[PDB]
Amino acid sequence: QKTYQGNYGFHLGFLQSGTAKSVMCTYSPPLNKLFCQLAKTCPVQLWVSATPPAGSRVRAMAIYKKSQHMTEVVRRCPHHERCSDGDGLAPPQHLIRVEGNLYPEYLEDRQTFRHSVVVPYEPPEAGSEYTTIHYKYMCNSSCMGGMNRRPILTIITLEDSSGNLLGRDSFEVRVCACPGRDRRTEE
Ligand SMILES: [Zn+2]
Repeated sequence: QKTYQGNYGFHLGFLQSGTAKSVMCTYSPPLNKLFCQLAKTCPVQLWVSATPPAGSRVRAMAIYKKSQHMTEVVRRCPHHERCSDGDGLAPPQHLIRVEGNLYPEYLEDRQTFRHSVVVPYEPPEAGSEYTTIHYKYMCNSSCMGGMNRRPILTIITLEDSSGNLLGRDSFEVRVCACPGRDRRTEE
């Protein structure tokens, strides 16, 4: 999917990680793909060249990468939906959760029924040029009844207070047992 830096030069950044066998989450620049273990926090950096207007929001939504599956709402498999691992904020069917943020909004589009999680957009801390949001994936890419080995992307959208698009970026994601090994193979 096309990126849209927009008027605020919005784009994503990822901490440099290796491919050690025990790594828990690692990003591949050449594949623009995140490899992470089930439910493991993934810090994602939000970079801007200019400060978005007050009240802006940041939405994270998952979609299937392949054209033939793109219309299907990405959700957790029946097993995980029922495993009772909710934090009391995220609906049990949501694949993507946010952690370390007091204001997450778990939404479901009235028309597409697609799930997404929004947090307020906040400027970078003191002595920092980016803002970090921590995401976690509650299902494995291999989950039958769920993603069922189908690769997905995590569309991150900067929107204004009215929900208008300000910027957009994305990255592919693979939730697996050994991110380090899988990253190496796919590369
Ligand atoms: Zn699952």
